[PDB]
Amino acid sequence: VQAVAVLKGDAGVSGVVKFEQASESEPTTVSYEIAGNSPNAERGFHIHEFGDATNGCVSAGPHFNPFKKTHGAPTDEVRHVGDMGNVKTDENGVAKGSFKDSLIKLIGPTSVVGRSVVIHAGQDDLGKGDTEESLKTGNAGPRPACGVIGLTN
Amino acid sequence: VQAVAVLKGDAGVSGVVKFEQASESEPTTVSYEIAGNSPNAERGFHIHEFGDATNGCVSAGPHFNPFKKTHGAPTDEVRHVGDMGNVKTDENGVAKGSFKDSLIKLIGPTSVVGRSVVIHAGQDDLGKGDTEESLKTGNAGPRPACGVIGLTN
Ligand SMILES: [Cu+]
Ligand SMILES: [Cu+]
Ligand SMILES: [Zn+2]
Ligand SMILES: [Zn+2]
Repeated sequence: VQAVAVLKGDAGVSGVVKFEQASESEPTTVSYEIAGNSPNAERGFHIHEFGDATNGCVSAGPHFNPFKKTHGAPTDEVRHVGDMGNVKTDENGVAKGSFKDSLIKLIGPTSVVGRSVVIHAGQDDLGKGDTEESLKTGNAGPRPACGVIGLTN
Repeated sequence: VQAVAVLKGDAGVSGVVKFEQASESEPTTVSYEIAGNSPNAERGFHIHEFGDATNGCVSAGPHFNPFKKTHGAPTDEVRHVGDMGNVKTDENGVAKGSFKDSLIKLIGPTSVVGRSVVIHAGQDDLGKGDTEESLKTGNAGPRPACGVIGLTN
């Protein structure tokens, strides 16, 4: 199965995020290319609950968290399913890369198809900040761009 | 279950299409409000296969047709699952309305979540034109606006 989200906004940030998962048990490969970010920075990157774009990136809702855990890093045992950590931007403000994740799925009851990908204007503290907020959003800040995850071939 | 698609394009057409289905067996209620169309006209309205917006509305692909039937009207027994017929625009070029459909579903193997809604620049001939094209696209023409169907609450 393949899916794709086109990130759009009014802040100069835009990009494309691709997802690929063969079977439900296999890890999903996430590949992204995002431009217009601050250069040489780390930016919060997550899958939010709703694929609702009626109110910009606001209507995307909170981080996808069907298991009701706290916010963490992708490598943490305790994390939201949608937690993809920070992407690093280069000297030209481009974030490009890929990774495999075992919690994010395109198949099954926790499928992210129809939900949203959100790139933030700030750095995700990975739930390590000493604030209640750190455990909810990672203090990643505003949402300059987002897109609904759709099916593709 | 509720889903929504925000129709965007570069042609001045934009809108919102909402979907609601309680259980898989129940009809899905489709409500729409689309502006910027030609006034007092009929415009093709369908669910296309892919929720891929990487190449405008082009990457949405063909009409969603898992059962491999020919193009028809929503009331035809032989139609594509994604065939929603024509929407009528008023004197101000606004198409607003709602209907219930039993082939379009948000639940199950034929779910349209993650696919696209496309509003056309032309009238759908409902598969009644005497052309091979009539049986594939209804000769509805260009795709001024489209959106990926995402989950909402
Ligand atoms: Cu986020
Ligand atoms: Cu169409
Ligand atoms: Zn989180
Ligand atoms: Zn059709």
